[PDB]
Amino acid sequence: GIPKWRKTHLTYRIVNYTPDLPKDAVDSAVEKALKVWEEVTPLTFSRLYEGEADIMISFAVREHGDFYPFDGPGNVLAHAYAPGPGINGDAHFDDDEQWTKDTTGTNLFLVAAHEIGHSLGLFHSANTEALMYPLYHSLTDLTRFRLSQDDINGIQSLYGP
Ligand SMILES: N#Cc1ccc(-c2ccc(OCCC(=O)NO)cc2)cc1
Ligand SMILES: [Ca+2]
Ligand SMILES: [Ca+2]
Ligand SMILES: [Zn+2]
Ligand SMILES: [Zn+2]
Repeated sequence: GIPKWRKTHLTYRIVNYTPDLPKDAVDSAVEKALKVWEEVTPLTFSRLYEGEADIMISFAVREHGDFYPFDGPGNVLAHAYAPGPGINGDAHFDDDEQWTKDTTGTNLFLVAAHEIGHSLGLFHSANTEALMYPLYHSLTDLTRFRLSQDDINGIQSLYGP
């Protein structure tokens, strides 16, 4: 049990969107990913807009010169930060892509959950069922979407024993 600077309560701000799908696809994705860890660990969060919350989810168009420029439908889908004094819980999404919620391309629901897991304080796992797997695993079977002992131990180290 050792979370972000020992803080149990984290705030998140939506500063990203999707040019292809409705706002429910992006806003609810951030919250579902954010609360997917709430449904697994006793973490407390709040969604606001002030200026900059603990976790800042922003969009990144082709002018993405902070790590990698736009690649289009390329494997590079997004990047996030976590153990930092400023970049604490901050991520970016490739706006120039097909963001879907039904694995029809770039599943932002799955990617966001993976990015939120990162920002919360986790890296990459090894199990194929793990939400933090370092390789694209777009599965049409959304009924099998779950957490596994692999990623579980990771989030457990953050907010658990
Ligand atoms: N169940 C399940 C499950 C579902 C999806 C993934 C999945 C998809 C794309 C990814 O792309 C973003 C690149 C990255 O690693 N960023 O930090 C990484 C992970 C894994 C497991
Ligand atoms: Ca891409
Ligand atoms: Ca931040
Ligand atoms: Zn970036
Ligand atoms: Zn990752």
